[PDB]
Amino acid sequence: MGPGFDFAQAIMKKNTVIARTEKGEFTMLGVYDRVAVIPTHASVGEIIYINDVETRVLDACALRDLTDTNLEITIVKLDRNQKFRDIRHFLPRCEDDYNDAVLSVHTSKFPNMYIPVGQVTNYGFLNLGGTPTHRILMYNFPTRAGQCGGVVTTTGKVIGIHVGGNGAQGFAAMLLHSYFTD
Ligand SMILES: CNc1ccccc1S(C)(=O)=O
Repeated sequence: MGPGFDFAQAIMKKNTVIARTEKGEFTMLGVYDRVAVIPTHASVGEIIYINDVETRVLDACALRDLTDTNLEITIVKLDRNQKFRDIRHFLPRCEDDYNDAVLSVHTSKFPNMYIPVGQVTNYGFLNLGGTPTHRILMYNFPTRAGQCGGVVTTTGKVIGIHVGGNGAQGFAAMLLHSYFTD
């Protein structure tokens, strides 16, 4: 409807796949080459389904900060025959707050879904499903089940992936450029 939705759509149409694990269907953001991200609670194993195609997982790393605290991001390298468009230049370098974000989801259940979530706070610490978690972004939107892995963007930046909510607020794990240096 506006330039926020324009940038979100541009990311969704080229840099997302539908990922299916034994824990459900997730929006999955492809970042560069065959490297993608997904919430760690997706529990990626040796095989994952990508757009309903059986795909070998070449590597999967559940990220933690240097305090050894959960970040709720898993970086997956996929045995896919095609590279993602490289979007690492849209990732923030530092932890920050943002104005006017969009949460975008694409699954069987929620195709072509875009939500204007408004202001995004650097929330920091969250007890997420009982697990201490750092680098959390918060937005005042009542997100539900089905949105995990959704991409959080501003104009020009990809800032996070949706990992949970409390019925009133939604929570995203930060994406930082430093996670994807090769
Ligand atoms: C994904 N949530 C959803 C889905 C269908 C209808 C309404 C909603 S909402 C975000 O407005 O509570």
